[PDB]
Amino acid sequence: DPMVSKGEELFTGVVPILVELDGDVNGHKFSVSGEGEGDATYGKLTLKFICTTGKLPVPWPTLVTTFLMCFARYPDHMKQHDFFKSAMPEGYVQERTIFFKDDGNYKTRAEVKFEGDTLVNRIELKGIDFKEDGNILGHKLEYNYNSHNVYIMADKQKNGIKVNFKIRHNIEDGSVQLADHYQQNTPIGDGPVLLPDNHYLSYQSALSKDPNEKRDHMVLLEFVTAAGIT
Repeated sequence: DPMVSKGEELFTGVVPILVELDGDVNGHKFSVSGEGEGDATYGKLTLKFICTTGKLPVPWPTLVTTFLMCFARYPDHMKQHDFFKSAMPEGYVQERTIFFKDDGNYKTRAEVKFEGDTLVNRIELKGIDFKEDGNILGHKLEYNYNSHNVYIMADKQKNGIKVNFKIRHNIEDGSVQLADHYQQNTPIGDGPVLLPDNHYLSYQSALSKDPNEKRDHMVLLEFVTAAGIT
């Protein structure tokens, strides 16, 4: 299928990635840069993020979902359902509202596209209605991350997809902070795209620190695999 080819020929080996985020949460301004690489053959992402404006005013875990679904591993039998690659290289817009239970919300707009050989994710994030001293602005979330299925459905009237899912962030006292994700993606270009059957992406995420890094930062290792169409 020459449409599948086109995505194949783009994601076949290791692809360098760049991520840029401008954020404002309750007027706490910050910028983040990230660099790394993805290998969609294995559903594998390796990234390192740096707060270039000093201290990050929110917990690193709360930004993981914001900081590359085109790197998912789609099994051979599911290749007709891979919206994200099909949009490349012109790319897609990924927009979310993230509702933190009993706290504020993030609203994010990203453009994910190639710039030459490099796969770029440029994001603007606005946070509003956060509690000063809540779990987010009060830095009460553990530096870890749970595995999670993400359910994708076609958004046929918009030539894109809708994605809906819950993330539970471990709080230091042993409880959990719900972050309810609402997501829409739409191609940037005017060309055709693969609109998928309902399926899900399986995520695992591991957060660590670079021992030689003095700046505020996050090392993220992610594996992502499409499933749910046998």
